[PDB]
Amino acid sequence: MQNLKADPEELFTKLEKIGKGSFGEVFKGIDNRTQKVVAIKIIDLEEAEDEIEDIQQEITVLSQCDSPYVTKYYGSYLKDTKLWIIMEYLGGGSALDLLEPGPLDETQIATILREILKGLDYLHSEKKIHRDIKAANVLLSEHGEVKLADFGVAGQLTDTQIKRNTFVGTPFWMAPEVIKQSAYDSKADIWSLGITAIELARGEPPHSELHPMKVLFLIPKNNPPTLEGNYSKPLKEFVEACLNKEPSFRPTAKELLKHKFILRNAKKTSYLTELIDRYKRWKAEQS
Ligand SMILES: CCN(CC)CCNC(=O)c1c(C)[nH]c(/C=C2\C(=O)Nc3ccc(F)cc32)c1C
Ligand SMILES: [Cl-]
Ligand SMILES: [Cl-]
Repeated sequence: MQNLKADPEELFTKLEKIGKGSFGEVFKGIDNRTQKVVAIKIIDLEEAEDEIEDIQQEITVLSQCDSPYVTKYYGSYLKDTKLWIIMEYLGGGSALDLLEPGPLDETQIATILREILKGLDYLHSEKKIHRDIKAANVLLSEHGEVKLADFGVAGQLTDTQIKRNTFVGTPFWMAPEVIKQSAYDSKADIWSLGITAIELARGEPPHSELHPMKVLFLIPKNNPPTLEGNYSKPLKEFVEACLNKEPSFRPTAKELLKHKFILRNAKKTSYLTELIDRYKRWKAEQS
């Protein structure tokens, strides 16, 4: 909090609400010095209560990241009972949004996975673990650039704490060692990435129609999910590689960036604008 700032409205204009809202609400905004659009997450501190140390964690993590693959951080500003967390505006919405009109093709899947993997590689090299990897936290610019967002439950490894054990994340995407609250590390993100790959290919993660508390016992109990259906062998093998019950048998993000599925199928991020346009057309017609 030592770089906390004040009087945000002298540097930024707050515009309309655009969504939720991990810990608050997100507003569109303007940087009055550049006229670039920004996203402003606003947190009511007097009702914050329980989530206060998660809010603190998010700011800390964001302030420590400097990557094209992680939502850029402008700063946090105190205004009365409100905290403004000002971040990169990403006008293409989330990968989850972009799934709504229908299936992706494997070029789009590989392209999105590649950029997620670059983000994971960065975070894991900084001894950070995202711990909530899913399509909803993968955000895109209007021209298709891809970044990881929402660091409210991110973990930080240090020389004296080489593993985490906190029960956090979203049950469908959680690694088994996380559910068991075993000592875990960045390999937990690699499991979540595997589930996210299935989500991008099928539209939804495994068990998506069950109550989340059910999957809390299903995920450790069952064999790992596999990608079923008519998908290329490398995509299926990519998923299988990620979804190993034994975390040390999962590849690193660096290694997955050299996986045949990624190399054969990933193309320019700018082609993802086709997906953004598909969503805009679809949303405009939606009754
Ligand atoms: C047409 C509207 N759709 C539903 C009705 C899409 C709704 N969603 C939208 O409009 C939307 C857009 C275009 N950006 C954001 C949020 C963020 C953004 O830009 N950078 C961030 C960095 C961090 C973070 F935590 C959130 C954001 C939303 C909710
Ligand atoms: Cl944008
Ligand atoms: Cl098993």
